[PDB]
Amino acid sequence: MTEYKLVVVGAGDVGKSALTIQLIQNHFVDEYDPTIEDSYRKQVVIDGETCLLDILDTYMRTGEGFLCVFAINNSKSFADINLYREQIKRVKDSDDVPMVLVGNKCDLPTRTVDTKQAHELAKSYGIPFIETSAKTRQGVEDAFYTLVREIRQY
Ligand SMILES: Nc1nc2c(ncn2[C@@H]2O[C@H](COP(=O)(O)OP(=O)(O)NP(=O)(O)O)[C@@H](O)[C@H]2O)c(=O)[nH]1
Ligand SMILES: [Mg+2]
Repeated sequence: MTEYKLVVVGAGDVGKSALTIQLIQNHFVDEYDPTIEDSYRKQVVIDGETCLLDILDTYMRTGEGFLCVFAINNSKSFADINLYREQIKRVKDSDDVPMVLVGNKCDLPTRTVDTKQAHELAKSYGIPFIETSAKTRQGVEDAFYTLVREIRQY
């Protein structure tokens, strides 16, 4: 089965680890839980085609698709997205790389990132935007499956 090398990036504490651990282990994780592990591999079926997700929970040169994650309660994490995107562009030597913008922690009752700004940022990039919660599992499978679809269409 084809392997898809997925890389999860974004500012500190945005939920990169917790997004991946929710997908794999069906558990919302916090600081009292281990988030040391490098990579996670998981057999899935996406669009009736089996595949293996090889997920690196942050070298990036080999990655085939990237989740750029910010937290909707951390404006600086959203401002920093452009920095991660430019980093990925540099190491992949490409203006366009399979990539999904993830606004995580969408369970929280409050927020500091205007959602309309997130849609427009992603539109300027030409990439999907997905709102996720590692806590409730909202958007989690969609974020990763959407990235795989982006890679297949590259
Ligand atoms: N409410 C809420 N809290 C979340 C969500 N995702 C992560 N958190 C919380 O945010 C904190 C950071 O989570 P973590 O997964 O370690 O983020 P990280 O980006 O991997 N951090 P690091 O860059 O240091 O590895 C933890 O307390 C975690 O429980 C979410 O979707 N909703
Ligand atoms: Mg982490």
